[PDB]
Amino acid sequence: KNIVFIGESGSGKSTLARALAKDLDLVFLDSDFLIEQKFNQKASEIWEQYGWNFALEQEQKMADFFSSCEKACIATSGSFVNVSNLEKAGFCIYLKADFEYLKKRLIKWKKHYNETLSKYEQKANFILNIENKNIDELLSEIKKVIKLEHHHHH
Amino acid sequence: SLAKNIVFIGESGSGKSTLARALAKDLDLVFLDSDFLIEQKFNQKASEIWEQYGWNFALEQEQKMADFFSSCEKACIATSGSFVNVSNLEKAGFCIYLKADFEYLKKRLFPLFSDEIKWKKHYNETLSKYEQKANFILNIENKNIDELLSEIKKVIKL
Ligand SMILES: [Cl-]
Repeated sequence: KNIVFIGESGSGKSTLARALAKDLDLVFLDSDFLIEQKFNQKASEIWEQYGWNFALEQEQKMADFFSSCEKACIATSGSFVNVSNLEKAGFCIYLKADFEYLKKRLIKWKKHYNETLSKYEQKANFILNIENKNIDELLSEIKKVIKLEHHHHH
Repeated sequence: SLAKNIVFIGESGSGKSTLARALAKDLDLVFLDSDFLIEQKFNQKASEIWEQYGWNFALEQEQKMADFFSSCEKACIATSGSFVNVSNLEKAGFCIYLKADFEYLKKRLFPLFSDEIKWKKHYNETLSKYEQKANFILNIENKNIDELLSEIKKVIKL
């Protein structure tokens, strides 16, 4: 019983998760924030100091942590998609947009983006096309989807 | 055991945030700081929330945070100064009470005589609650972080 936002950098996961957490009265968890608070260091500095393997392990620990808790609204990192069984974090909302759209709101990245699109679509409980929508439109659509979930029945 | 988390409890000034973060790094656990989590949710200092919503809403937010701690696992948790008043706080995990006397905490910082008696009274009362709920009681007075981490690590192992 978590709401879990997944998608690529630039998709607005942090902004949406926070607002929704406040509206639905849930615990707001931001993956990058939690990692940075633990290490007292920016995420990129963590990656550079400890190596990609350590960094990925931290991402996995965050994913496992998300799968353990309840009543949270979670913004996941750009690495979440690659962890083991990421759909177990809760009800997943994929914030979908094309590469050019995401790029403007922020190479190897394109490679990552191309190969990861299918994983997001598979893990999503709900796919939300975010292009050209303001925050209130997005929140409205998400709140409807959550109400539909909690209507069946519960 | 079946304790899911390490939970630091005690008054403000007892060093819960610093020790929980340090231990989280050393034992490779998730670091959760109650006040940080509340502030990132409302984008407001935890104090300003007391003023905008009811004191009852604030206690409700503190209770929801406690529920959350009781739900998760493999975290190292710095609880707030209100945590001791929540219900079923033992469900949060292995509780470590960071103990210090009033005089000491006053150093690690109520302009009126009356306000200080009130504060001391409050302190005295919560003292028995902390020592009640603690799985390990750690006096922090005049001890540096490496000494505190060493004592905690030993206790965890046992
Ligand atoms: Cl503190």
